[PDB]
Amino acid sequence: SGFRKMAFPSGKVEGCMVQVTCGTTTLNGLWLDDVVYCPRHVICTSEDMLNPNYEDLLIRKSNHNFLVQAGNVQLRVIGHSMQNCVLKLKVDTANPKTPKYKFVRIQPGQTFSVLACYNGSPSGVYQCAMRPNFTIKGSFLNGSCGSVGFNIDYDCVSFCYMHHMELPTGVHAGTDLEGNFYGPFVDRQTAQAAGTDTTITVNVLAWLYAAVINGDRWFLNRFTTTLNDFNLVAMKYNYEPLTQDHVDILGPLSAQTGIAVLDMCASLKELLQNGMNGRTILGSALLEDEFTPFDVVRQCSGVTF
Amino acid sequence: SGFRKMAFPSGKVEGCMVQVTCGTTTLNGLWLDDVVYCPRHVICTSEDMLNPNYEDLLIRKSNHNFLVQAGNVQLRVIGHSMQNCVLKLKVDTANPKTPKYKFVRIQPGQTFSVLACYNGSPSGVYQCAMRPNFTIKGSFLNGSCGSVGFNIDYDCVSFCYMHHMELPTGVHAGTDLEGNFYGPFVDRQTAQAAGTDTTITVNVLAWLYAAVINGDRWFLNRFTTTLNDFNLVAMKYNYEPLTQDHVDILGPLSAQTGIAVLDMCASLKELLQNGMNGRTILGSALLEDEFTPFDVVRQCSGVTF
Ligand SMILES: O=C(N[C@@H](C(=O)Nc1cncc2ccccc12)c1cccc(Cl)c1)[C@@H]1CC[C@H](C(=O)N2CCCC2)O1
Ligand SMILES: [Cl-]
Repeated sequence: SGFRKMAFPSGKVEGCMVQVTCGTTTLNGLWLDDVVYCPRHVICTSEDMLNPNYEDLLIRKSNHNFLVQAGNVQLRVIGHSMQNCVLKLKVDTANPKTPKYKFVRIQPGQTFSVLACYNGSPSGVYQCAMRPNFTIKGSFLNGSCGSVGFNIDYDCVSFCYMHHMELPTGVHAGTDLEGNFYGPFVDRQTAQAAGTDTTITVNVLAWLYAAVINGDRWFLNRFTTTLNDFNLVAMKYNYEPLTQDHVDILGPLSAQTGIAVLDMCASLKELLQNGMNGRTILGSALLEDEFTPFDVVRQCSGVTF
Repeated sequence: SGFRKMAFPSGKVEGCMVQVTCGTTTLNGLWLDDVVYCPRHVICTSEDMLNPNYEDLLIRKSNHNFLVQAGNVQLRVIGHSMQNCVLKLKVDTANPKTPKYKFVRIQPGQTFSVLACYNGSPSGVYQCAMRPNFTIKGSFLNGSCGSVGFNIDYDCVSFCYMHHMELPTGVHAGTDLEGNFYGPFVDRQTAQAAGTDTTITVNVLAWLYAAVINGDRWFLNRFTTTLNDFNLVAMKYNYEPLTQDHVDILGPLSAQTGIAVLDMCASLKELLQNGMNGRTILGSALLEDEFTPFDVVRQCSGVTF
């Protein structure tokens, strides 16, 4: 019993964090095999930030300009290349702590663990979700650039995010491990803003099924809804449309609890209309959207209370 | 910017988790140097858990009855002893991954990271607080017994909790690493209940200072209060008394934000008497009490490990 926002154990990722210094800029790198991956903006000047020409800045750099530190050991850079917004530094030593890994690009609504680092030193781990507007609501300060997002399903680490910047609203933007940004963002200090954010409907439904599994049913009602009527209502509360894919994905939780997806959609419609009335669901007074259907099945029991 | 429930990096603790099997019972052990620590109830079956005389049950066991597995390697048990509610299994191999560590007993209100494990395999890390009623609101399933709670100070791991059981309300009970329970609990199947819980006042105040630091000031007012008048109000809402020690501990956050501790108490008083009025603080519609004043300073400063 119980339901917590749970992050993956960070040990396999801690053994990969290094510090990357270029001139006066220091940030974090991810050392996998003989390559260190970091944001390419590590080569920028405090002037260059508005309209940097990264190809022009990189051609002027030599291997010995990049200082890479793994703990108290200096790694030797023997090559460098740029792939989209990520810099790849070839080093002379393969990381002996390299876990089994994959690089995965995630879709909005997906969750992951963030190992927040400063100066190549891990300081904390938290769980978060890729928002529908492609931003993440993280907890990052100056020097956190290069910190990574990951999932550890079985013994393989799937790297899905690398932190690049903070937007004026306090939210964060970054890339996958191939250097492609999530969202319409660029690694430039030009006026950029996060689009209007919405609630991840499929995740709120999964969380309502987690509450039922943990023995709470106060919010259920005798009603059902069509998918179209549910979406007409959901849109008015800034909720993402629920697709037939989402309904299919909620199938296992629906079979376990005995509550049809469209009957759970009717409870959600009623919750959005009535509020909570001084009550909580899984210790929360708001509808939680940062637990996917997969997270609920992984964390919750296979037997409903 | 951002404020997340953040756990310590779990790597130093993951290298200590082992699986302990005794008869038909499997649970988690903590391997430090040549000793494996685990709940003593591992020596109890479904009949032995009703009225357990642990010395009588232990005297009947031999070293080869305890199966200890570290990854895919079987450790050899060469001795066994009991200290309070924890079993200490002497093994033939010192753990080469043993970090610098201390065993510490924490007080209610203090926070720690939990590395939840099943079959000696870490599955998740979350942050939580020792409630004033000595329970923890964790997330645990069958097989989680022996999972540990910890904090990190520089490079030293301070082990403060070992999971033993779940109470009928879904909350959890356990011991320090010397086998002394937190709270009036015993390790056996019998009628046990968590006492009435209270809110950790010093932690709510720290979280209000974290909200101010992150740009959330709607709840501030021009008013102040005496500690005596605040404690009368707090007692009416099931809030723990605020002592002069708590006021002294909030000193740094008070100096940084420019809001006196008793000035912040007048805000908390108005929030208790009038509510949030449809508004949120740090993305929450409830007053959050699982961040200590130290956690706030650490997360809003970037301390690394
Ligand atoms: O804000 C800065 N850097 C980036 C950034 O956004 N970093 C941060 C990330 N997360 C949380 C943060 C919280 C508070 C302050 C910063 C945070 C940034 C800005 C613009 C574009 C990009 Cl791609 C990256 C400052 C100012 C320029 C300096 C910097 O990155 N330099 C590169 C080389 C010459 C100096 O550091
Ligand atoms: Cl995905």
